[PDB]
Amino acid sequence: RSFDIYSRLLKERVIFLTGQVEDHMANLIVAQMLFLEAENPEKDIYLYINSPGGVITAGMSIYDTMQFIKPDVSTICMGQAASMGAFLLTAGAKGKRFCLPNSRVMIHQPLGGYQGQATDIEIHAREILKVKGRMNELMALHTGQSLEQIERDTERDRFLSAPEAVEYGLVDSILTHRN
Amino acid sequence: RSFDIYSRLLKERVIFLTGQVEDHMANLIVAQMLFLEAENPEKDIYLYINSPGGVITAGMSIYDTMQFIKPDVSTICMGQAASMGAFLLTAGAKGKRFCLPNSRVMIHQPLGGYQGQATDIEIHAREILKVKGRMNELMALHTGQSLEQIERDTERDRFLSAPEAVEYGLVDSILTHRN
Amino acid sequence: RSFDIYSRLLKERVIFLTGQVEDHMANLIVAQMLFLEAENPEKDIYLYINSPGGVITAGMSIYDTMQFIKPDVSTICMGQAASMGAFLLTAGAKGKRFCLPNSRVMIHQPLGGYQGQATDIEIHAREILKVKGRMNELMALHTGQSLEQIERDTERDRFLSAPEAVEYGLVDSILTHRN
Amino acid sequence: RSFDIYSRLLKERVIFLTGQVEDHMANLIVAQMLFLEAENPEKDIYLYINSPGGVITAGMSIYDTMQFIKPDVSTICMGQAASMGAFLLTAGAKGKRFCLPNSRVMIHQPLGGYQGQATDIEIHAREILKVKGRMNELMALHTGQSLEQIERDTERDRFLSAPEAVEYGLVDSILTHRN
Amino acid sequence: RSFDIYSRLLKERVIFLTGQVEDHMANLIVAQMLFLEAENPEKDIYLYINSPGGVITAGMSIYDTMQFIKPDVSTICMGQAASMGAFLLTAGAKGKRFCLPNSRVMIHQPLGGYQGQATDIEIHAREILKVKGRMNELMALHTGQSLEQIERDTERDRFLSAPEAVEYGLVDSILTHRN
Amino acid sequence: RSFDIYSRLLKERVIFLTGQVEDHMANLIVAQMLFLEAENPEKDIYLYINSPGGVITAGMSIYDTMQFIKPDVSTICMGQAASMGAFLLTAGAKGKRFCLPNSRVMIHQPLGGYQGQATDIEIHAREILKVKGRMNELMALHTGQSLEQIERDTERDRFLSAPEAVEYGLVDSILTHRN
Repeated sequence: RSFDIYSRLLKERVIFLTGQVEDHMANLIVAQMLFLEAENPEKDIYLYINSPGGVITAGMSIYDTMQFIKPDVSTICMGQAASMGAFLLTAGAKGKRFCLPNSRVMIHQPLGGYQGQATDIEIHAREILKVKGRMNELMALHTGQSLEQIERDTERDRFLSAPEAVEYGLVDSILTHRN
Repeated sequence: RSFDIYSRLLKERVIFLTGQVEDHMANLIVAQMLFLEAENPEKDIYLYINSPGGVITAGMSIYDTMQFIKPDVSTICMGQAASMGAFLLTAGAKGKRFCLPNSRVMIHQPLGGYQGQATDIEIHAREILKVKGRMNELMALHTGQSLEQIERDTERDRFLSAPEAVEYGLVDSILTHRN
Repeated sequence: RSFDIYSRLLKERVIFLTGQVEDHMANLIVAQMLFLEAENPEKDIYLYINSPGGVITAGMSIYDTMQFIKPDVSTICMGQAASMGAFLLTAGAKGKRFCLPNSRVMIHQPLGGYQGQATDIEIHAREILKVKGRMNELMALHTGQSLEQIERDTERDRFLSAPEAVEYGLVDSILTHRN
Repeated sequence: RSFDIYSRLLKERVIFLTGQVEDHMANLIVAQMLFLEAENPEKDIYLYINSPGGVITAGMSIYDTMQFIKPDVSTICMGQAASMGAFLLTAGAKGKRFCLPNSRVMIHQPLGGYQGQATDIEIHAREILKVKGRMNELMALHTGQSLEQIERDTERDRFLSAPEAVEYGLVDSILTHRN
Repeated sequence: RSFDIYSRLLKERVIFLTGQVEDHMANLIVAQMLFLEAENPEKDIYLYINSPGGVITAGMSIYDTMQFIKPDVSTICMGQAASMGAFLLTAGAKGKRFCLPNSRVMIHQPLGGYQGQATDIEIHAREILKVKGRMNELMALHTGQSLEQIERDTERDRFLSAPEAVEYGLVDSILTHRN
Repeated sequence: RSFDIYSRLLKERVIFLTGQVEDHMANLIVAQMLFLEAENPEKDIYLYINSPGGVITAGMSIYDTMQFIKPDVSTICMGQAASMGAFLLTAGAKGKRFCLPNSRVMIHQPLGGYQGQATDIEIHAREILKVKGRMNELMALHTGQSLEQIERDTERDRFLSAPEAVEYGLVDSILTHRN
């Protein structure tokens, strides 16, 4: 009886990624993902996305589980998919990634901040550059775009309307009307 | 006079570097150095030091005014001299860098931190790393140790009583009783 | 009687720009300059700089006084001259601007933050791009660089050594040892 | 003497209007004007201005004191003059109002707000509106522009470089070099 | 007389690098630079570049020749500057390098080949790797970019319009109209 | 004298572009172009064109040189001017471009080819397209035709006789008898 709306939508194999991406909320998407694999490792899974990004590693826990699990993971971004939100979005299974008409996307680069000794600082700094780069490769690969474009387009906050994210390979098309 | 105690002591060409180093206290110190040099380009200046360290750039505005002014600068560490404060101490006029018997010096590497994009984390990371290099050099200089000995013994916090101070090159001799 | 040490240095036509730039410290530095010009409109004036930057409107209060008064204004950098700090250091009389041996300079672009309606947001962004524009020109003027190279060089935090400072044409030479 | 640099410059008939505008800082300038008028009501009083604006009644106490006293009050703008600061800068004796080269101006409309019953909200709403009407009238009068061009440009924040400020008739000329 | 047209422009110190870069034409270009330095070692030398590149050692005799002669070699690119062409284009005197409005640059890595025993092949794959490293370094120096950035960017042919060349740091600006 | 007919007609400031456009013939044209401006930058230059086209870059080195030297460059098609011959023709000084009575002009898009890996084929196709656009823009720009109109007209070879050329905006008029 729509006792719990989301639990109910989990029976249509739909999952919601909303807001701040961080460990726990991420973990709750993983746990859903896995649960759906088992309930049926053959049917498609739905990941709706309206988020501004967040802690990356947490963000990556979702990503790897989207690949790891048997079923294809379709993604539909509504409202906004930014930074890490844009990533998991374009990480949907090819041909199954969407954008509602006025949703909007944003890309940019790994953000961070360490504090301590010079020695330690080079350590964590070298690390963020590696991640900055991997994230760029994994993005080059899901978008079909060169490492040059990503690198340039992601050095600074960059926005895309629904048409443009399609035109960029980020999502495959625009769902305008449930026909 | 005893109207203002730090003033009278100044007439003897004696300056105090107390507590943390930061732009303003450093500045007051730099003016006293400029002023005293203009009181007598040839008369040896005395600077006691009881500091736990502080802002590099700020300390470094003291050091450069130190190696710049016509006069010689004798430094007397007391209580303690740490980080930047160890630097300036072992940076006094060769042959006029002391320590009281129970004061203690402590050296180490530079501290720091930055928040922002990977790209900027980098700019700011290369810098402190450079800033680190120059620091080990001057230390290498004014002390006698090789760069290497310095580079190696500064990674971590290192304590030194006045004896070891001397045995290191930081201070030349150990005051005990005046005569 | 060498009461306020800064008064004493002021009688020596010497002026100190320490710390964050803001209307009041700036108002104080500007008043010092006028008074000095009044004392003797022909003699040089010395401006020591060790600032991390600050407010542009307040820094420009200084910039325009420097250029306004008859007395040439020699600038010397100890510790650091960053952002508006560096802009003022280079804003000195050509030929009389210096960098202590281990001071370090830093340049970048205008920073801002506004909150409001799209319409007002545009009046302000537009405005800061002009300020960013007029800024980069003044910088190209004082350093002998092309406007082209200035902007392209200030988009992100750029650090400069004293050697690089002089080489960039940001300061004519490095004050070394008294003479 | 120089034990107080602003008292000294005051003796040369210079008054500094710096920072936020408000009763006490305003009342000090009002007092310095009545003072300067007393030492001689013939020589021009010079009021520098580096303000972001502030309280309207507090600005109006300076405005009125200015027109009242006999000495022509000449205004010079440094850094910036926004809102009430733009208004005071222009209420300066015609022929004697200046902007330094890179000082930027800013006009807009009155800010305010009430809280309580409707009858009171109306009473104060009416009052701020009557205050707005006299302000544009005065601005019109002093800058010599149509009360409509003024009613118009003050609706939203509006920036003026030093030259446009001359074109607009806000100031009379630009001060560049002492000659 | 306009008997030989290039022999004529050579008197205006203009030198053309056209087509395939290979030992003999390269040697002709070097000889003109040496000859120009003999005539007047103070005056600049303009090198017009229109080339798809060519042999590395052939080009390096020009590179070093450029850096060795007293005159600053100013480089102007027309048509295109690819591979060894983009390289010599950027090795021109800092501040004096340009791209006609519609010239285009391409950068990439060394190309080569060997036939032989496994032991000979290893000496050669090692070597082309050392050449690879010096070019990236020399490219890093000359463009101002960082090593890894240059490496990362050259792995595959990269096109760059003149504006992108100016941004990237290969050339200093775009020549459009003689004035 | 008529020892070298081409050199002799160079004195009447005449230049011929005969045959396929390739780097070398292009260079000889650019150099004669620079040479003439150098002899007198005010008098017009006459570039006769009878070519079928050629290497785009080779052509552009010529284009940019035409727009760059001060001398105005009058273009005169004889026989025929297609592809890059068409482009350089309609690229001469507005008002000073012609067409002998029975000249024939042909226009169309870029030709090209590449062999290699999917990745590298992408980069090169991406490039001949950036070029096409730019080439079109420039055609629009010089014939005042709609940008879209040129895109259309240049999808497939389109022959234009002299009148049609004049009309299409490629050349201004037609020369039939030397009056």
